[PDB]
Amino acid sequence: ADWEDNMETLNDNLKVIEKADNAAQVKDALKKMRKAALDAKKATPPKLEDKSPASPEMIDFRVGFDELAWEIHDAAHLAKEGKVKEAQAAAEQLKTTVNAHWQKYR
Amino acid sequence: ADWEDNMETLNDNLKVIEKADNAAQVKDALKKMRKAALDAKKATPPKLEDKSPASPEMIDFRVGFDELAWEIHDAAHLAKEGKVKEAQAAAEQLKTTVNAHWQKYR
Amino acid sequence: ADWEDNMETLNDNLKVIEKADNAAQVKDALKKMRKAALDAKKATPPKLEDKSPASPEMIDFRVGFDELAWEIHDAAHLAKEGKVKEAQAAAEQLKTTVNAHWQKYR
Ligand SMILES: [Mg+2]
Ligand SMILES: [Mg+2]
Ligand SMILES: [Zn+2]
Repeated sequence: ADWEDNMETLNDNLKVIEKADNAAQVKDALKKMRKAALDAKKATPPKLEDKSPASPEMIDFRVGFDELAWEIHDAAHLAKEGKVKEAQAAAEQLKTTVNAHWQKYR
Repeated sequence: ADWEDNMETLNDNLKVIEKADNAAQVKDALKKMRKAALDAKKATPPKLEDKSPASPEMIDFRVGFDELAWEIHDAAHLAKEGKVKEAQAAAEQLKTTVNAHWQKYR
Repeated sequence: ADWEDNMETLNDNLKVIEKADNAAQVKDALKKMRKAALDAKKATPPKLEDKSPASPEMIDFRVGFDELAWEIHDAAHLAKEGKVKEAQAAAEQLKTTVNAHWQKYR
């Protein structure tokens, strides 16, 4: 796919996570987030449409999505342990990371 | 690296997992699977031999092995929670992901 | 950022981990190690400053830091389970891996 839809999936599942009631919902939403982040690793953002796929910029873009995958992982750990509130709290910081990323590469 | 046999290693450790009797065997096979997935990140498959290490096709190859490493992780998490049979089910789905990769890239 | 400073962050947190007494200390230092390894994915090491960002050499350099992040992951899992000493042992081997990497690329 392409970058815009991966950002859309990320924010859709962040909203699911805020709205959720139990650990299972958070876990599934985080799985969709990790899938979307790994997918965005394959896309080229609008702002870097003019830069090479091997340019330093594209490397930092992909590594940023590896960092997002690892943060998602930690939140998924909280959700798998059953700590719904702590997972929701972690997801708020994930939202900070996602909105900043969308801001930069919009 | 050496793409050809990392696929062999993943298939053989899936054979190990299906045949396995205890939690320990599946975890060890999953750790060997993660090693093989990450290692395969370094190689070039046949289908991409005339392509750049940085070609978009090559980028998608490497990201696909990140996805495989993350799937393996979920399977290992299950085996670590004490859910040996749930882990073997996850491994069955890994079997579909891996042989899917053998086609297209061989 | 910068490669050698990432190496120094890894070495300092290895020391913190060996001297620590509780799971929280080990977890905090390993999370810092994971941050620094993922960051190092973004740098270019001295030995490869003559190579393309898309070179096979640079690809292997980045994949090695994916491997280091996964090993850090396993140690953090040990620390979360309450196995403080096993996490420290795992960290000693992380030190072996790090000093090998520091030698190869330097
Ligand atoms: Mg920095
Ligand atoms: Mg971890
Ligand atoms: Zn984990």
